[PDB]
Amino acid sequence: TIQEFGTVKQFPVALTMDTRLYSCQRLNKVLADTRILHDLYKKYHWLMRGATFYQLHLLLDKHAGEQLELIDTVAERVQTLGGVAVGDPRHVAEITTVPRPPDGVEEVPSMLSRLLEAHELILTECHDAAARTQEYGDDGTNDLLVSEVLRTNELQAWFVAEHLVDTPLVH
Amino acid sequence: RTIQEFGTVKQFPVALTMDTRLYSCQRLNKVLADTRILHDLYKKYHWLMRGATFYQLHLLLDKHAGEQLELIDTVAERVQTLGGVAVGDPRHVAEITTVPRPPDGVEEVPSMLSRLLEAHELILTECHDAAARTQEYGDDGTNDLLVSEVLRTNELQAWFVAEHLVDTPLVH
Amino acid sequence: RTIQEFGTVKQFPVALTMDTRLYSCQRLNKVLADTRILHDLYKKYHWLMRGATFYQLHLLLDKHAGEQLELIDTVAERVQTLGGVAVGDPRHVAEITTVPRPPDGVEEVPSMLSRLLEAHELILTECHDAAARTQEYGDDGTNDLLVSEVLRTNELQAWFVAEHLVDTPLVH
Amino acid sequence: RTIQEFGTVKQFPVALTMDTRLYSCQRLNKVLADTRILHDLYKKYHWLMRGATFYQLHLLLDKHAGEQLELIDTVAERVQTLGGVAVGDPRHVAEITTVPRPPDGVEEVPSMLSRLLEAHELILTECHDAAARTQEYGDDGTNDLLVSEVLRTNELQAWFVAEHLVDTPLVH
Amino acid sequence: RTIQEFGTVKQFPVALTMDTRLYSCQRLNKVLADTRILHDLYKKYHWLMRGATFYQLHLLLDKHAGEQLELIDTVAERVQTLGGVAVGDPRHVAEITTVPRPPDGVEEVPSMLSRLLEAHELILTECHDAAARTQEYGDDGTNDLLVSEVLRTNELQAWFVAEHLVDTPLVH
Amino acid sequence: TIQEFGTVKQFPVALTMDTRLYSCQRLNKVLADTRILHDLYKKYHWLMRGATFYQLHLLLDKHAGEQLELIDTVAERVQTLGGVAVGDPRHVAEITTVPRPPDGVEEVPSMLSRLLEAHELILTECHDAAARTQEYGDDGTNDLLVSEVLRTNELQAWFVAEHLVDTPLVH
Amino acid sequence: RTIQEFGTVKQFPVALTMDTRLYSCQRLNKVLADTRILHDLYKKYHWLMRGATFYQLHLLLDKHAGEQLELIDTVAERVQTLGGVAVGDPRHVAEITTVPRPPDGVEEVPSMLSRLLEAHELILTECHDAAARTQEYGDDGTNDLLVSEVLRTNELQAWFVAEHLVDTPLVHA
Amino acid sequence: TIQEFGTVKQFPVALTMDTRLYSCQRLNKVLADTRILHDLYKKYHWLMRGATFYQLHLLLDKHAGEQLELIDTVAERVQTLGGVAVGDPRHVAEITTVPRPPDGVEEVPSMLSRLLEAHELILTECHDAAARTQEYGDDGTNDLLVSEVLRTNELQAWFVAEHLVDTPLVH
Amino acid sequence: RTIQEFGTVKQFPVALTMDTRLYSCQRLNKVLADTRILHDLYKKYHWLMRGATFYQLHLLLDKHAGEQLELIDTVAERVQTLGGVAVGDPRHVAEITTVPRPPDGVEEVPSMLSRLLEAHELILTECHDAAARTQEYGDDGTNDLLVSEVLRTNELQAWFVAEHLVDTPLVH
Amino acid sequence: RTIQEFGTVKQFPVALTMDTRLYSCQRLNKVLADTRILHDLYKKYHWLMRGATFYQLHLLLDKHAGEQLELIDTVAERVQTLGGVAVGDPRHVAEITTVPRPPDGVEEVPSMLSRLLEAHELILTECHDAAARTQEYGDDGTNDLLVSEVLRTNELQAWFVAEHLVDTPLVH
Amino acid sequence: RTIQEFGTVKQFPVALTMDTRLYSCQRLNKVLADTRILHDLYKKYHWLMRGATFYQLHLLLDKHAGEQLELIDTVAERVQTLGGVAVGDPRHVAEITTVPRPPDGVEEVPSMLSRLLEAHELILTECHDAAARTQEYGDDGTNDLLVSEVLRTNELQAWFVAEHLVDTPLVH
Ligand SMILES: [Fe+3]
Ligand SMILES: [Fe+3]
Ligand SMILES: [Fe+3]
Ligand SMILES: [Fe+3]
Ligand SMILES: [Fe+3]
Ligand SMILES: [Fe+3]
Ligand SMILES: [Fe+3]
Ligand SMILES: [Fe+3]
Ligand SMILES: [Fe+3]
Ligand SMILES: [Fe+3]
Ligand SMILES: [Fe+3]
Ligand code: NA
Ligand code: NA
Ligand code: NA
Repeated sequence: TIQEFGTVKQFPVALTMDTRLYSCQRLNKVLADTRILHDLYKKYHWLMRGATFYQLHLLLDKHAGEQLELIDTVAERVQTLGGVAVGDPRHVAEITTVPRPPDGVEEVPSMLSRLLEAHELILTECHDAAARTQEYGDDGTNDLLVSEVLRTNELQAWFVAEHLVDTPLVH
Repeated sequence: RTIQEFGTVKQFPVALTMDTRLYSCQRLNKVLADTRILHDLYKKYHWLMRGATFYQLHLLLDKHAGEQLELIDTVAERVQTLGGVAVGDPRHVAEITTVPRPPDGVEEVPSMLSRLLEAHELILTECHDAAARTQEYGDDGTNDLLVSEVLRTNELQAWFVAEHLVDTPLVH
Repeated sequence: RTIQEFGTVKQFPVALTMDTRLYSCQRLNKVLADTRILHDLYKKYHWLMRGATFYQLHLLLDKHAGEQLELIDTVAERVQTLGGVAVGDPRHVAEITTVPRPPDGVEEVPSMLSRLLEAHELILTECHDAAARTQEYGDDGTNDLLVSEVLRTNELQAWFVAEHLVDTPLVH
Repeated sequence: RTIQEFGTVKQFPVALTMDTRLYSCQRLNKVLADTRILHDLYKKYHWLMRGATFYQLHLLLDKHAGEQLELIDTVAERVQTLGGVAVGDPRHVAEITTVPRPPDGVEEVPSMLSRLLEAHELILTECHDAAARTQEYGDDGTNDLLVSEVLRTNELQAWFVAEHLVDTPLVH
Repeated sequence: RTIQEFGTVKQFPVALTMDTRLYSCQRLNKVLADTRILHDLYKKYHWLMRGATFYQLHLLLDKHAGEQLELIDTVAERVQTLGGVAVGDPRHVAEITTVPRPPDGVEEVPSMLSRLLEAHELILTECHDAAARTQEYGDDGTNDLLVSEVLRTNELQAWFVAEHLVDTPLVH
Repeated sequence: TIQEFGTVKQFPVALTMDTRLYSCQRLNKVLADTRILHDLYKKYHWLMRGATFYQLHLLLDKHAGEQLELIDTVAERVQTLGGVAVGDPRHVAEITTVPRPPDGVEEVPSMLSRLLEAHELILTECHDAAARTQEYGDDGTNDLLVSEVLRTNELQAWFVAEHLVDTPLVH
Repeated sequence: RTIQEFGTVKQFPVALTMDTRLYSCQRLNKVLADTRILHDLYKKYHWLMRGATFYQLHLLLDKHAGEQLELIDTVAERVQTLGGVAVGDPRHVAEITTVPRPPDGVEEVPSMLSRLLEAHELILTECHDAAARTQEYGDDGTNDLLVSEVLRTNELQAWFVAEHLVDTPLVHA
Repeated sequence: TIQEFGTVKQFPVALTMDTRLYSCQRLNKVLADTRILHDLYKKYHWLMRGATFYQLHLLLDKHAGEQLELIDTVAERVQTLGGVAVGDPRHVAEITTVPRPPDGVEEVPSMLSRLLEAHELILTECHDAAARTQEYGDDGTNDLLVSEVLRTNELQAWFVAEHLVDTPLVH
Repeated sequence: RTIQEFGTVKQFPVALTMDTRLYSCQRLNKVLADTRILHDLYKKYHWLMRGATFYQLHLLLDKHAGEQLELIDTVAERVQTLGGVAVGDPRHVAEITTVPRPPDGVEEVPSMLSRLLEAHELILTECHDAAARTQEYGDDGTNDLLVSEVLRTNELQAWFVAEHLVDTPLVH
Repeated sequence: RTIQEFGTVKQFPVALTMDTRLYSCQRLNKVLADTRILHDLYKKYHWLMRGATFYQLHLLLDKHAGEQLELIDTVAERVQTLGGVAVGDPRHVAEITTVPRPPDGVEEVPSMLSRLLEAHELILTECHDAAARTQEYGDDGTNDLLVSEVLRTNELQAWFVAEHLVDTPLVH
Repeated sequence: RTIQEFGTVKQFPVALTMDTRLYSCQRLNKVLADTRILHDLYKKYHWLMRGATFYQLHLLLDKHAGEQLELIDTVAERVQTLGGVAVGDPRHVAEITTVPRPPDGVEEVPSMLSRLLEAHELILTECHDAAARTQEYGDDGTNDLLVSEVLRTNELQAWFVAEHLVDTPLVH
């Protein structure tokens, strides 16, 4: 094994080893939680049912695609810093704090609430990680976490949360 | 210095009399003002939407807004083509339109949809009248714009909006 | 004057016996006829849809209609490729199909969805049988068209439609 | 349960009287039924074509079929926009259309083309009449659809098809 | 051995009487000849342009030329659709057109622009009159082409060109 | 009315009610001013005339298209925070401090100046809103204000201001 | 130095026995050799075409050539995927194909079309047989390639070509 | 008139006035003949008839569009040399040597034959003009005449001439 | 029945003499035969490639194959344009080409690349000589084809291929 | 005649003080000069590349060059937006930059890669410092450009380049 | 360790003698150095532009810069194809080019335009000569690149630029 998980290599990218180590630790937690959220979106894209099936099917897929891009961008930021991005999902399972859903099919409003819980969890960790990596001098990491991870999750949580509003649709 | 007053037409090489062009411009500016309000109502509701059909209605309302924005630009360009002055700032629009102001906050979903239908019907009524009158004065191009673009677009959109107001079972 | 009768195959350079080609043509024309009715059921419901999920189902039904139209053309061209005659006018379709005629007017939404699912199931049942028999007679290409295109498309479409019938809460 | 009968219009906020809407719907349904047969004649001949100009006619007939299919959807949506019920299943189309049924099998090429032309001319005649009558009732949008889309598309298609029947030398 | 003389129409299955078709062809051919000259004026000035606004005007005049070339094809195809003969070689165009010949060399910029506007106005004047008369003879399609495409295009183009001739300060 | 203007609802976006409410207040001001600026650009696209007509007609339309996207993004941000985006232009008129132009056609250089004045008013409010929202913990709103609203208006203002420079064009 | 001889398979991690892979590669290479000649016949006639229907046939023959070229690549890659060696230089193709060589010069139009139909029929006969035998050996993927691509494409193409040989009136008597 | 037809202005494109005047004279002749040929292709695209109508209608339009591009490139080369491109078609008529067709509809094979006579007239001129312009040092004009004008017209002549071959199509 | 023998040119209106066209056809057919071999060598190696740079070389060799395939078509069409007969079946190519036949199986990677370079160099030597001779005989267009397309493409490809054979350190 | 000297800012309507805009323009011109050298190094190595990974590295270096070219334009425009004067001719760049000049000829592959990494590191170091100081002066837009575009693009590019320098077994 | 010195050519399989290749590389590197400066002049003026025609000239200058950037890459690749070393760092460009350095700051608009015309003429002059001589030494491909790409592009761009310097009335 030529590089252990949790170490960084000597990289000429104008950031100290301690800053790069710290950023990789923070990014990998966001990454593990985003991996789970992408798979929750795909799970609900497949398992959806009900009179709004096609609308929610399509919405959940649009969110999964955007989460997939977040995953790749965050992982490549870990590599760019000289670290090792979390790889196999059995490792993601050890790092993440997004809870495991039931193996079978939940009620539709439970599926939506679970996605929102995951969004809020990531959003909270993201605000803190963005603040701390900035304090370490890692401007590029802070910009990634805010402009991409935080803004994408906030807009997604909006689209999902408005579907849970119980309000009449016809007079 | 104002180089041209609102409510006037200039000498223009477009083979229609001054009186004809002034009249078409007055009729087009009314349709233009009401359409400006209707574009903004569709965006208002695109943003404020909520409920179990949010993504469907968010998307549909945006499709209709984009179509209204295109109508704005082509009716405004028609006014300019006729040598007139298209309505500009929305504070001026406010003085010309008869589409009522909605509440500042968030209405119930069916009220938003009913308000869009009222605005459609208002514009359709004006369009039929304006198309007949402009035709009579010989402005064939304005009549064509009003019928083929403004009227037909607003009819089709009112259909799409009206169907979502139907209360009917979705499951057995 | 008729240059080729319906229900015949011509001498054709495609390495299948006349017997095999005649039989594949007959089974394809049944599938083509039921598919023609299904396409038209999807367009009928695309137009006649109403209710709180209008735009959603309007779009979904058009998506399925477009996919059925492509199946129609691929199946028809397969009939021709085997030297047969594909079913043409819809009055001939009517005499071949076993998909029942819906009411002339507007059904309840969930009855429209149930009617589609019944037409899917009838086509799927025929496909399984037609694919097995044409395979036994050696028409590998026909079996591949019927399994990979007709059967798979209808199975997936039936899934999309049947999920909309599930009566399940959407909000807490 | 039928929730709307064929041949009725519902109350609808499109600024046209019930009279006008009902009459436009009847006229549009007849054009729609004839167009449905014409679309299927183009596809039939797309598949059944043969002879030294096969690829060129296979392609031309498909281009025309695609244009007819869009006219069908536009015309049907216009019926729905007027609060009417668009003709759905082709067994209903068969009861409304006056375009005759061709042979089940394969006709001579010039006869297929002639049958297309007779169908176009029937639709063109219907169109000029419906256009003039719907205009008299104030349905400006229906008139514009019939003229700018249905009439002009069928006139241009008839020209392309008719030129193929000219018996004229191709080489010196 | 010419197979059809210019100025005639052949018997043609487009539901319009020979008298109606012949008249529409005569009017369309006049619009065609003028538009041919106008396209070539736009190209000449695209190439011969110069001055501080060269690139802007070079692009605008090409944009207009491209739109006129499409009008040429549509109008010519309409003549053929009606069974007539569209004007061909530019030496025949030169006998029909009333658009004046420009100098062979290079005019001042404002003169090129005024010449364009004069051509536009001549076409628009012809268009209004032909649209009214073809409509009287019942040629609904030809009226729609002349108004929705020929007239409205030239109206807008003349607006874009005319605004460049306004002498007004650009800077404080 | 199911939610009053000037309020925020309970919403799962991991930000306190006070921070969200303040963000929505600042964004609605930016949004009203931007709504006027979009309409100024469209007004001048149509009313333009003179020797540079096509050039300016195209430029003002490019800028209007960009402002229209900013409107939609800022309004969706208000909604994302559980707030209510300014809707009808008669409400916009009560919030904006961008002045009303004449109803008619002004001189070309006067149109250009009026656009610049509007840009400058927006930029001024943007620098202030970006600093204050960041101090309250609303990272995403700060990023939207800086990366999108401020940078777009700075760039547009440059393009418009260069057309005002009285300098020779030929020898 | 040869690093792998033609007509062998290497040890390859694709869950198919050496005997199964070797047999599929022999059948695929014959189809590939015949399809190489058929591609080149369609390009030959795309160039040499003439007559009142020149542009129609010129286009149609190119559409078919492009489809045959994509079949060649897909079949060759299948041979490589099985650890085999795809037939390379056309002088080797010459030794494997059974599609007859045409005249060097320009034939009559209906003879060109007939020669294409004869080549399709040859390939279709080989495909049904190779599909059945590769399926019996357990090479599901090879069977699917031969049926869904090779067979179906050649069937459809033969239809389009064969219809142009129908002698039938085009205008009324 | 600020510049007479048949003159070249002083222009910073590294070729003598004499060379430029001669190239422009040769290009304007190619251009006038090309204008007539563009219009012949459009004429026949519209007047076409018979069992191969759609085929020939499409081919003639494909060739017309290629001729239209050659017109624009050739005219722009005239301008680039500081000359004046032939403008109105009434002027083309005075320069061209392509004969006028009947006003009405000719037989299909005479249409094609007339196109070929027009191609051949242009090809013959191009070979001569390419050689003469090269000898005077106008390398750019020679490349335009050879690579664009000559090669397009040769390929078009091939596609047109093959349609005149009287040969069986069926056995 | 052969209607035109290989190695002849028919009368053809391309403004080049019969002896000129015959010589250009002969030269173009030798280029064409050699290019047909080179295309098939690129494809052979695209498939047979292996080693640590497999993907990069698989992609490069396919890019060059696709460019050679367009050269073939353009060169063959040029022979036809001149009234000649382009080499067709690969068994005829085999009789004309001087590019040697590779081993039937898999060579070492650097021998593959060297064999491509030897084929390029053969085609380039022929091309310079053919471009000079066809030019002297007045066939300007054939010279331009040989230089601008055949020569330049082969020279660029040979550079890309040759750089991969440079033995040089890649890491410190 | 210079109408604005290099190293000055003009009075400009972008809500930042003259001192703030002058300082940003200084820092941005240094980043700009170094980035100009870096783009040209990527293009130099795109062309000079050789060896067994030629095509891979040729493509990667072009991808990075294109990204650097876009940063050049965005940074140069930011200087202009601030009312400054962006560095123009490469002879002025050479007076400002601190990226050292490479050999005129061809270096070993890993020395090319090392030189790029040293250039990235230089730029990255300048950028962190410029981003901090411009933010302190209130130039939020310049800080955002330096961090989100210049810094993040150089950091990602350095990673891709660095990985190619790792000596590790590739085969079994 | 320099693995090839600048100003040399390596043994390379491209059918041209070492002396021929060396000379073409010399002439191409001079064109390349000059073009590198001209690219940078166009980008400098794209950024520094100002005045009433700012947008039009900003777009025109960028169009021309993108065309020069492609020429740089094609010419440099031709040097490498011939086994030479293309000029890399702009500090080496500075030692080869004869296009003078412009002022560091902002010139008047007509001065920018005149300076571009000067650089185009210098390049055109060099190009005519180099095309003649490399053709004399048998380098057909290099002559073709110089004439069809470098000369023709510079002549066209000089035309576009030069027309903006014509002092001529824009309005009556
Ligand atoms: Fe990636
Ligand atoms: Fe506009
Ligand atoms: Fe088809
Ligand atoms: Fe539809
Ligand atoms: Fe056309
Ligand atoms: Fe939106
Ligand atoms: Fe491949
Ligand atoms: Fe042009
Ligand atoms: Fe071809
Ligand atoms: Fe730029
Ligand atoms: Fe390159
Ligand atoms: Na569809
Ligand atoms: Na219309
Ligand atoms: Na950003």
